[PDB]
Amino acid sequence: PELRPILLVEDNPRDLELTLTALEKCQLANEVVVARDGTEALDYLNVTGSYHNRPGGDPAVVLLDLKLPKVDGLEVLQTVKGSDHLRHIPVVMLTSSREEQDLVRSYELGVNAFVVKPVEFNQFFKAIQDLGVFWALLNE
Amino acid sequence: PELRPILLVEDNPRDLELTLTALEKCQLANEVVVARDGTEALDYLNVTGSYHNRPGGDPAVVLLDLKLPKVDGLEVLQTVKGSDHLRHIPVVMLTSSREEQDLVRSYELGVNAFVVKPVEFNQFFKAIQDLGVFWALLNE
Ligand SMILES: [Mg+2]
Ligand SMILES: [Mg+2]
Repeated sequence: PELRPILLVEDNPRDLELTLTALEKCQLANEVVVARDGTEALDYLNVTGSYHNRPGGDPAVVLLDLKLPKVDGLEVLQTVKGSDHLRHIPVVMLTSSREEQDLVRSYELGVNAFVVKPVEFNQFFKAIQDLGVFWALLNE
Repeated sequence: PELRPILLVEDNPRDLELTLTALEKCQLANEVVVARDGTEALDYLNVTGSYHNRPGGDPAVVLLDLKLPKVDGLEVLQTVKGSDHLRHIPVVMLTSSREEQDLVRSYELGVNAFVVKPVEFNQFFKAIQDLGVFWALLNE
């Protein structure tokens, strides 16, 4: 079967570069698609805006930075979680502090996967584990 | 592409069960094939003994318990590393103590991946990382 993309949603240019590098350097094979705000993220997930008739399919996981312009990360989260056609898509929240996580947990949106930036593979894989996502070793 | 099997080489019945359970519980998709001593391991890798004309292909990784009867783990390691047709296969050494690792490192066999038993996913994934093995998230 074909690998599905990772959706990385991130507004900070440096956080973007760091996370992309971390994912590459841990030899994750899935291609990463980048959204820079909540608008871009939801357009991707719903195959519209710039992404109309894009290579369809849901991402393997969404890495969702919490604070975004235009449409906030929490909004993206609420829309994925509250939508019938999206709620199955696994979401890892990216935050700058552990305390931002406490706030997110208070919203009771059933998020169990968090990574505190900078993203590194130990915390990333733990989030994968927290999500119950299946993973595989490749021979390539 | 088809996923390749994990080869787990383990003589202790309880260590076998624990490791199998850990691999299942971290949602690793690759099937696990079990060898119980160095003889069984090398037969598998060379597609002979019980494994003649088996579904061919090299494993994605070999998880190799260090002490085995008949043919010792170190022997299996030396044979994989010193053989032209096997040396590309990634090997994680399983040990009972960190000190067993120091001995293995003294043999200068280019092993960078170790897990101390009981196997758990954090140490397992770190070994995957130490080996430079590619990995993927599945949608299943
Ligand atoms: Mg942000
Ligand atoms: Mg043993």
